[PDB]
Amino acid sequence: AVSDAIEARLSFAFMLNSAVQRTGERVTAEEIRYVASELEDTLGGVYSILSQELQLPLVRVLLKQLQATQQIPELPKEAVEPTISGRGQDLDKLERCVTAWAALAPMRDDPDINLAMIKLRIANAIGIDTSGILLTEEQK
Amino acid sequence: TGLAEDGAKSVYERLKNDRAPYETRAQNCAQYTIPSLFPKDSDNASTDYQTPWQAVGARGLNNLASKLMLALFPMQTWMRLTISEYEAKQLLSDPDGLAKVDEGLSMVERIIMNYIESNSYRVTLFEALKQLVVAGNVLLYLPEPEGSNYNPMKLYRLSSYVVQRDAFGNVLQMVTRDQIAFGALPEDIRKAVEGQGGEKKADETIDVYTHIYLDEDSGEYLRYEEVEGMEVQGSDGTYPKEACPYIPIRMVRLDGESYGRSYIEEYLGDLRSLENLQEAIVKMSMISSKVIGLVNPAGITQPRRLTKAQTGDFVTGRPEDISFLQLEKQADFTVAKAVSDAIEARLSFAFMLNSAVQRTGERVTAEEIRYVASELEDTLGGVYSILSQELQLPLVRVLLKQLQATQQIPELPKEAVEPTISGRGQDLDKLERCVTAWAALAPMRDDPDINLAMIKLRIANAIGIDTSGILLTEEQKQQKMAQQSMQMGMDNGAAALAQGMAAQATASPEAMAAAADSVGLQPGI
Amino acid sequence: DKLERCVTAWAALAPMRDDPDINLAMIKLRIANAIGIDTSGILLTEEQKQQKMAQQSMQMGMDNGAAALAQGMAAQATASPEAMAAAADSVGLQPGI
Amino acid sequence: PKEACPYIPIRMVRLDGESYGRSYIEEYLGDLRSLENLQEAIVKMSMISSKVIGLVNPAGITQPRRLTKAQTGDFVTGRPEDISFLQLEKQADFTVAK
Amino acid sequence: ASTDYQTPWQAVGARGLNNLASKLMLALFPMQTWMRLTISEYEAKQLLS
Amino acid sequence: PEPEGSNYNPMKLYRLSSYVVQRDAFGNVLQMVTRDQIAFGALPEDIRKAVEGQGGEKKADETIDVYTHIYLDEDSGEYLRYEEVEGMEVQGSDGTYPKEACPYIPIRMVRLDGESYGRSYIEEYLGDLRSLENLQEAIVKMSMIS
Repeated sequence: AVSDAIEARLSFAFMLNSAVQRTGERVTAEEIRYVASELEDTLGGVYSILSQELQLPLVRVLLKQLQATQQIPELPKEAVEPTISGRGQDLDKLERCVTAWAALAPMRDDPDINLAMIKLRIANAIGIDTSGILLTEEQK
Repeated sequence: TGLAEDGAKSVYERLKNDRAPYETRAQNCAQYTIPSLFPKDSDNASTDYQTPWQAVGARGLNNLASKLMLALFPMQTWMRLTISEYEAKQLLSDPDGLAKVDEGLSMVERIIMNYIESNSYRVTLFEALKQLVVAGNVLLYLPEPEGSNYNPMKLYRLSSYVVQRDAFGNVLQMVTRDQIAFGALPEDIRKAVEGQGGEKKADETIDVYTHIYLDEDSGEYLRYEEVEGMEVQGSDGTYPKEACPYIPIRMVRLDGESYGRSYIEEYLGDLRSLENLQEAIVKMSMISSKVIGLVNPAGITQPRRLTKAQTGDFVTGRPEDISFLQLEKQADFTVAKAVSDAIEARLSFAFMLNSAVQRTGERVTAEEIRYVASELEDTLGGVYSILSQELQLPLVRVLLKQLQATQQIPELPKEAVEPTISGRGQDLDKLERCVTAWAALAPMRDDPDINLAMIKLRIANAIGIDTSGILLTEEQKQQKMAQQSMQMGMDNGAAALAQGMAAQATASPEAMAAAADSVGLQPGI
Repeated sequence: DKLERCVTAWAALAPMRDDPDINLAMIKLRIANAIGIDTSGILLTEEQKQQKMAQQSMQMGMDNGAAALAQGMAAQATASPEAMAAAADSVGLQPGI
Repeated sequence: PKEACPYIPIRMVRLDGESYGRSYIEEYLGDLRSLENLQEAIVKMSMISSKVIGLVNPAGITQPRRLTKAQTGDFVTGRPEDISFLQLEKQADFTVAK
Repeated sequence: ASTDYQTPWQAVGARGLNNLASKLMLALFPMQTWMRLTISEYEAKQLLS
Repeated sequence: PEPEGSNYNPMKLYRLSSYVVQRDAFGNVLQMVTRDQIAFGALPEDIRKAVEGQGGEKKADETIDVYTHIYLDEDSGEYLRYEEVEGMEVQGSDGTYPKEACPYIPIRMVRLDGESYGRSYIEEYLGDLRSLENLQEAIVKMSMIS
C-alpha cells in the first residue's frame, strides 16, 4: 500500500494517466475526466523553459543556413518568429467572426440596423486586423 | 560627482541584512515544495537536492504557477487600450472616426502581443511566477531594444537584487547585482574595468551593480551602473516614476515592509507537518521491507536443513517454529494515514488542483455537480488579484514607452490608458447579445404598429453598447433607397441595350457581316 | 429582461396579422402595460404611418422608376445603328464595340 | 462636502452606536477556536503514532543483538511474541474527536 | 560490450520516461507548422501600399 | 551542420559525455568544446591532410580524438570556431559564428543559475524512485522465499 502510494504520486509527476495500480474502480465517468487537462497544464510547466532553449535557436539557425544555400528567399531583416503551439489564433479568430456575421443573415432586409457597421464592430471586438475586411468606397 | 547618495556597493551591503529574513524563509519554503527552485546560494555543483518525503508541494506549485500563467496571461490579447470616450467625442467628428481610433488601439494591442510572444516573455514570466509562489519578491528588467533583434528580459530572484521602499507603497531605491564575466562584459564597461587598471582573465567574474534611487528634488528616478570603480560613464538614465524598466513584483502585499511575502509560506507550516507524517509512513514500510526469520530456539527446526534443501525437499521440523519478524502497527498505520489524507485534502483546495486520487474516490459525484470546480477558479481569483496591479500593469506601461522610442508603435496621443481585462470580452458579448434580441424582431418587419426603429434603440440602450454607429440616421436612407434602385437601374439598363443592340446588330444579313468587322472578325461565322 | 419578455409575447401575435377582429393595436399596448416597459417610443403614433406607407411606395417608386428609364433609354439608345455609334461617344468610347 | 468626500470608512456588520464596525468572521471566531483545538489534537495523536518504539518483552529470549546485525534474510534465535511495538491506542477515541 | 544493463526492480521510471519524452515531442513538435513568422505589422504598413 | 547541397543532412547530438561547455553566472555561453572520436578512414578530407601532415602512418580503423572549440571572441561579440586534432588546428577551421546564430546550441532542462550546465527533470524525483525500488525489490524477494 506504500508502493501503490508512491507510484500514485509519481504517476502525476510524469504525464501518464491514473491507471491500473489500485483497485480502480472507475465509476469515475464520463465528463469528469476533463481533469486530465490538469496533466496537460503540469506538462505545460515542463517544456516552458525548453521552448526558449531549444525551440527558438533551432529556427534562428535554420533561418540563416537556408539563406546561404538559397533554399529560402532572403526575408527582409524584419520578420521574427514565435513558437506558437501554429496559427491557431489566425484561424480561430477568423472562424469566430464568421459565425457572428452569419447571425446577421436575417437582417439583410432590415432598413434600420447599420449592418455596414456591426460587421466592423465584431471585426473590432475580435482582434482580426482590418482593411481587407470590408468593401471600401469605390469597390462596389 | 558625489551624486547625493554613496556608495552603491554599500547600499547593497547595508540592505543585504534585510533580505536575510525573507531569504531564509524562502530557503525553508522551497525545501518542502521543490528544492531546485530556490537554492541556498551557498550551493554549487555538486549539492544534490533531496526530494521531500511528501510530493504535494512539488505537485501544488506547478499546478498553481501554470494556472496563474493560464489565467493572467492567455494567448489572446489580455490587455486592451481604453480611450477616454467623452474626450474622444470632443476631439473628433462622430461616428466613423471613433472606431477608427479603436482600430489604432486594436493595432497596438496586437503588436505588443506580437512583441511579448516573439521575445520569449512567456518563458521568463513563468520563471517569475514560480519565484512568486515560493519566495515572492522578483524584479525583472526589461532592457532597451536597440533594434528588432532578439531581446529577452532578465529577472532577479531576490538573491541578486535589493530594493528599499517606504511604509508608503512607493519604491525609494533598488540595487541589482550582476556577476558578468570579463569577456562577456558590455563594451563601455570593459573600458571602465581596463580604465581602473590591471589585466583580467577572460573568465573572471565582476560584481556589476546598478542603483535606481529616487531623485533628490525631482520625482523621476536616476539610474547609474557601477563596477568596483565609481561609475561607468554610460550610466545616467532619467527613468520617470511611472515608466521604469525595473519593476519589483510582489506576492501578497504587506505594509510597510520593504519586500513582499509569498503565497506558499501561508501553508509552509502545514507542509512541515505533512512531511513529518509522510516521512514516518515510508520508514514504517522499510522495517516492513526487512525479512527476518525468527526461529523459535525451543524447537526442532534447524535451518541447516532449511537453506541447503533443494526446490522440493522433505525436511525435518514443525512449521510453528519458523515465524517471521513482521512490522506491527496495523491500527497505527491507519491513524497516520487518515490524517495525512486529511492534510493533503486541505492543501489540495489551497492549491488549485482538483479533488483527486488520495481518498477512496468514489465519484458517483456526477455529472453537472462538478460546476463547483468554479469554486477553485474563484479561490484562484483571489490569488492573482494583487498581482495584476504589481506585474500586469507596469509591464504594459513600460512597453508602451519603449516601443514609442524605437518607432515600432505609433505615438498614441497622450489620452489612452489600459485595463488588464481578462480581453474583450465585454465588447464581444454585449454585441453578441443585442444581435439575438434584434433577431427576435424579425417576424415584426411587417407589423404596422410596433416602432421597430425604437425597440432596436432600447435594446441598444439596455445592453450597454454605445450608440450612433448603431442606426441609420436621418439622411442615410435616401442614399440607401437609391442603391437598390441604382442596382436595378444598372441591371435592367445593361440587360436592355445588350438585348437592344444585338437584336438589331444582326438583321438584314449585310448588317451582320458589318457587325462582325467592328470586333475584327472576318467571315468565319 | 422586461424588454426581452414582451418581445416573445408579441411574437405569439404573429399568426394574428390577418385576423379582422382582434385589436392587435391594443394587445401590444396591454402587454407593454402589464410588463412594466414604459411607453410612447413603443408604438407608431397617429401621423407616423403615412410617412411609413410612403416609404414602401417611394421604394417601389424608385425601384420601378430606375428600372423603367434604364430599360427605356438603353432600348432606344441603340437602334438604327448610327444612333449606337452616337451613344458610345457620349460616354467617350470610340468604335471598339 | 458631506456627501462627497474621498475618505470613506467601510464597515462590516454595522452596530450602533460604536465608532467602528465589527467583522463577519468574528461571528464564528469562537467556533474556529474550538475547531483548531480538535485539529491540534488529531495531528498530535498522529505524532505519537509516528514514533516507532520496539517494546522487547524482557522475560523472553529475543535479544536484538541478533535482530539488528542480521542481514536481509538471516535465521535468528527467538520467539515472535516477544517483539511487540508501542502503538498509539485511542481507536474508539480518534473517532469521537473526528 | 558486454556490460548487460540490469533492469530496475521497479518499472515506473522506464514507464514514466517514454511516456514523458513522447508527450514532450507530441506537444513541442506537432506534425503541423509549429513555428510561424511574425512580421512587425506597423513597420509592414509603412513600407507597403 | 552546413548543408553543402540538397542531399541527406542529419544533425549530430552530444549527450554530455562528448562535449563540454562553460558559461557565466550570466546566461550567455563563453566557450564550448566538443569531442569526436572519428576513425582514420572515416575522417573528412581536410583532416586527413592534417593527420598525415602531423606524420606517421595510421591504421584504417584507428580512432582520433577530434576536438572543436567554439569560444567567444576577444574584442568582438561573435563566436570563433576552430577544429583541432593532436596538432594545433586543421586549416579549414575558422568560422565567424554570430552570437544569435551558431550551429552548436546547448539545450537545458530546468535552468539553474549560475552553474554552467542544467539539471534534469527526473532527478527531481530520483530520490523517490530510489525509495520505490527498495520496496519493489523487497516484494519480489518475498515472493521468492514463497
